[PDB]
Amino acid sequence: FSFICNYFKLLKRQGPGSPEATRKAVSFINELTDDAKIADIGCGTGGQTLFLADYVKGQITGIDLFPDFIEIFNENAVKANCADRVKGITGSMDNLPFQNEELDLIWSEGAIYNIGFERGMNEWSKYLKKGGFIAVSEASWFTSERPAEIEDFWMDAYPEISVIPTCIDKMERAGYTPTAHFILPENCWTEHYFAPQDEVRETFMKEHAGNKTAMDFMKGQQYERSLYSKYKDYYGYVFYIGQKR
Ligand SMILES: C[S@@+](CC[C@H](N)C(=O)[O-])C[C@H]1O[C@@H](n2cnc3c(N)ncnc32)[C@H](O)[C@@H]1O
Repeated sequence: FSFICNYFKLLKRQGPGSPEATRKAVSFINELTDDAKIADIGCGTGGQTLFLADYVKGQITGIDLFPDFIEIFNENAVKANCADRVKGITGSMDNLPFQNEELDLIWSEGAIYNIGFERGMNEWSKYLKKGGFIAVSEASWFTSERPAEIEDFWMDAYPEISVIPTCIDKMERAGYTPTAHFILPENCWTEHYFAPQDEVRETFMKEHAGNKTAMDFMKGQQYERSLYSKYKDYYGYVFYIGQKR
């Protein structure tokens, strides 16, 4: 996970999503005030953080591991006239710089997988006020059994990938009222995640054409689309919205 970041820092989104998905997740939380405190964990370049910026009031704080991403985050915050309430800082997902019950809303798209769904649900709770909301998108199964090929890919990539019923079950455990959940539209993958990867494929494939590692990675990125186009009926990203009791 080194040069890879120099690939993703180009893209406007490092994970599947769309302005519609973020906006729909927002429709399930309570209205916020300019004095609210928001946190987008695993924000990345901040592609979805800015969408969220137009959908809710409050001070948003994006947190990512890689400083190169955070660097672009603020770059965009300033180019959007909202550097005042939209600020990105480098940090970790398993050790957040938040006081207990300081946050009104915890956001996270295609990043919870880094520390485990259940673990994140419980560990992040601490930082949320009573009645506060948490909204995260996560890859999940849509059926009870799927094809071998696709099953392998995930069980190896992310072992905690479970069916939707199981995730919601983990939400109650962590003390969350399972407000809602919805599968992410197919365009979130193809239009907003894959299609943009073609805009920067050639410029890239040139700089690393002779590198074995870089090639196996590129083939990996192309293998994901192949898998999605072939098993878009068995898995995908699911948005989970809950309210801390
Ligand atoms: C799939 S990307 C999604 C980025 C952004 N949420 C989006 O949807 O466009 C995963 C993000 O999690 C970040 N990340 C990985 N490990 C992390 C950690 N330990 N703490 C915080 N962020 C982390 C990665 O750097 C990356 O920005």
